[PDB]
Amino acid sequence: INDPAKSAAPYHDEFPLFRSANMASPDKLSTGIGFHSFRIPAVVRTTTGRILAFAEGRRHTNQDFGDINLVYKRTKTTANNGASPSDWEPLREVVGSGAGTWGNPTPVVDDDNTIYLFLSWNGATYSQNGKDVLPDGTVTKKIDSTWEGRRHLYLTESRDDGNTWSKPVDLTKELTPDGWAWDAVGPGNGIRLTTGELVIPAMGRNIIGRGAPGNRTWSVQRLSGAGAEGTIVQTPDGKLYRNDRPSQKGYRMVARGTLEGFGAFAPDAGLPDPACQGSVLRYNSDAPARTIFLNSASGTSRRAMRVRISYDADAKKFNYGRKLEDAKVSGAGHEGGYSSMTKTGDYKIGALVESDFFNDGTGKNSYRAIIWRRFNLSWILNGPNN
Ligand SMILES: O=C(O)C1=C[C@H](O)[C@@H](O)[C@H]([C@H](O)[C@H](O)CO)O1
Ligand code: NA
Repeated sequence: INDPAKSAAPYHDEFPLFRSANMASPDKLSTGIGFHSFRIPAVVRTTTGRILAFAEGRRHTNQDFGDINLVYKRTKTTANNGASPSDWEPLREVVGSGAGTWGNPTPVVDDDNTIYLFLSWNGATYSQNGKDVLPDGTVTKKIDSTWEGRRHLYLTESRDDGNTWSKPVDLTKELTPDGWAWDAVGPGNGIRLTTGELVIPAMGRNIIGRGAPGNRTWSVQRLSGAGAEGTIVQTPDGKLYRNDRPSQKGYRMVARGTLEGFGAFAPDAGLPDPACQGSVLRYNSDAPARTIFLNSASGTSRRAMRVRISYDADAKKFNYGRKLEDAKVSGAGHEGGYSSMTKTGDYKIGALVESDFFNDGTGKNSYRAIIWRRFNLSWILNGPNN
C-alpha cells in the first residue's frame, strides 16, 4: 500500500521539444527543410544515458499521409537527462527520402546499445482512406495490397548512440503477413525482456527479436483480436501485456500472455480512451514494483492526458494518477494526443506528448507540436485526485 516515492520532493518540468512552423524558433533540419507539424512521438533512453526523441516531421500539413520524414533530437550529452531546452541538440533526420510517408517510430535499445528503429512507410500518392487531396491537387489512391500501394515495415539502426542511422531496410515480406494493405508498427516503443528477447508491438502481431544483441533474428507472433496501434510491457510477474488502442472510442483493449501466446483482448473499464495511441513503461521490479501508463483518460477527447501507476503483478488496475494539465505548458497549443515514456538517468519519467494549436479546428492546417515533460513518481502520487 505504501510508496516511499510519495515522500520524495515532487518534481516536474515541461517545455516544447518539437516546435511547429507557426512557433518562434520552429524546428528545421540543417538542410533548411522545415515542417508544418510534428506528430507521433517516441522516446528511449540508451545504455549510455543519452535520450533519443523521435517524431514524424509532417512537411506540409498535419495529415497522416503525404511527404512525412522521420525526425529526431538527442540530448547533447549522456548525462544531462534533457532537463532544459539547451540540453537538447538541434533537429536531425533518420530518413526522409521521397515524397511518401516515413513514420510510426517504434524504437528499442538492445543490450549492446544498438538502437533499433522500426518504421512504417507508404508511397507519395496513397493514403489509408484514399481520395484525399494532396497540397498540389493530386488525389490519393487508397492504400491497397500491391507492393507500391501497401504499408511497408522498415528497419533502421544506430551503432553510435543515435548519432547516425543506416538506410532503412525493408522487412515487409519477412515481418508483415502477405496480402496485407494497411499496417502499423507501434507507434511508441519496443521492450527488452528480463529473459533477453525483444518485443516490438505492431498491428495484429508482435515482432520478436532473438539471439545476439544488435544482431537479432526476427519472427512474427500473430495475435487474435489485437489493435492496429499496440503497446507492450513486461509486467512484474514476468508476463507480457498488450494494451492497444480500441477500434472505436471507449476503453483500452488489454491482453496478457507470453512468447508462447496470448489470451483474448478485453476492454479495461478502468482505462477510458478516445480511440487514440497511448504509452506504457516498466518502471522497476523490486518492492513496490511499478508499471506506468499514459493516455487520454476520456471516451471522447484527446485533451485528458493522465499518467498512472499500477502496483499489480499483472497490471490489472492502475491508480487514478495525475492529469498532465496540473503542470500545463504555455504557448505550445492544446496538449493531448499520442505519447511516449522513458525513464531518465536522474530518476524521473520523461514523456513526449502531442499538442494541437487548433487554429484550423479539426482541419489540415492546425499546427501540431510535441511537448517534453519530466516528472518523478512523487509528482504523480501527490496529485489532487488520488
Ligand atoms: O491520430 C490518429 O488517429 C492517427 C495517426 C496516425 O498517423 C495513423 O496511422 C493512425 C491510424 O489512422 C489509426 O491507427 C487507424 O488505423 O491514426
Ligand atoms: Na520526404
